[PDB]
Amino acid sequence: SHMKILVINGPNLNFLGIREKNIYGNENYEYLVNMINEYCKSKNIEVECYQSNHEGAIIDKIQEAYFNGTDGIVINPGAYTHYSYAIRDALASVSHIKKIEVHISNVNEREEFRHISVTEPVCNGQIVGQGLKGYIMAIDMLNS
Amino acid sequence: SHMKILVINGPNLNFLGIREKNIYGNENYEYLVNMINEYCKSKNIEVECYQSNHEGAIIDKIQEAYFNGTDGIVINPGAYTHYSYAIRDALASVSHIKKIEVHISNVNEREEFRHISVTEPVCNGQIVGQGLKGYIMAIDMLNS
Amino acid sequence: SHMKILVINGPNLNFLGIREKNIYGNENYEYLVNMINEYCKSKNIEVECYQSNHEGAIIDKIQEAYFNGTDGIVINPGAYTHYSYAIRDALASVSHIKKIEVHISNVNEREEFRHISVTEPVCNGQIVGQGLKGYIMAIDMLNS
Repeated sequence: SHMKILVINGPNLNFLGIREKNIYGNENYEYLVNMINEYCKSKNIEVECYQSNHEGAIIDKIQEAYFNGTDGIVINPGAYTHYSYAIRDALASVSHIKKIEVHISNVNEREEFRHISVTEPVCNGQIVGQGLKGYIMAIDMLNS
Repeated sequence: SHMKILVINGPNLNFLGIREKNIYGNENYEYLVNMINEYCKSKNIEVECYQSNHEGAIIDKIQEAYFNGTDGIVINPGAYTHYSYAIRDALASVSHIKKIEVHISNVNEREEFRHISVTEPVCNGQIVGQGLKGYIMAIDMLNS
Repeated sequence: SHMKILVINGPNLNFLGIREKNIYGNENYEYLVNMINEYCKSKNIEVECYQSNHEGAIIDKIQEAYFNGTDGIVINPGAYTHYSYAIRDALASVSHIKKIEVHISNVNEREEFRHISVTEPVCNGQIVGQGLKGYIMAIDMLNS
């Protein structure tokens, strides 16, 4: 491992592929985790993929990254993107971990509330509406 | 059981009756659960009543309804009605489960923030300010 | 004990001192807990200091204060100050426990979202931008 990355997916993203196929595509959460894992293996990057529906469990996981040698975070906060100032403050508290925000869907084409990101101002980049390949694009930003 | 229903109550609604009697009435959470249970028994409806203060535990419970043959959901999200886009997205993710939103109090007579429901647009009906009998009215909408 | 107090700190405040030193100062969460503990001991006040990143765990802890003889609550909700109507409703549900809101930083000098407190209207006083000594000032309001 030249680099250690944590990928966080927020609430509901464990239901990728099996539900709302017209918004987030046909490929499921297991596909996404395995695609990430295999890409990172090919680049000699150590990766952990983590998902939770709990705001507090996401914060706890971000705090643990401060103590375990994490270099970078890829995060899709899901619906928490649009209101969780607590997750924003958790990201700000790990100022020397690089962070990339990812959204699968084109959020600017959906409900007005999805246009707001309270997390983006404390991150180091954002990828929107590129589908599951947005996670690979984020890893490459971290690895560059 | 011709039909299986899940009733979800959100944060603070376990303190019904013992607190804020002038807003939500004199009858407690135990009364509400037993009233639901007994009504459903009389109509040959299988019902589970669930309460949590945790946003993430409510989402987890909604996800479990996708796999256990639930037909309908009655939900009072409590204060999460006014801001939890994560609970809205959980309800949207179970598109073939019918959903009815319930509020005990007349929310339109209270603080301005209580006028907003982020969950109502993904439900199949809403009952407001009818007191505890609003839950029975919701079950009858599901059973019709 | 002439009086029993619960001090609640919300998300991220366990990272006091080690992170964001220019915003919240150089002294850490362990320092704050011990300073509180020792002050209360000197005044014959029984105190418990509690922290969690979980909104639902904070609500659960507030509910438990209704049954264990708590007289007063000092609360710094952290980022939840700016949006958690569920924590506001938990505080309102314990109407005979006195409550003081504390913020370490001068929130009126920071991002616009930090100017909003959804919890302050159901409390009995607020202390802003006095640093860690704001917690001692809150205990003295409760003890007066």
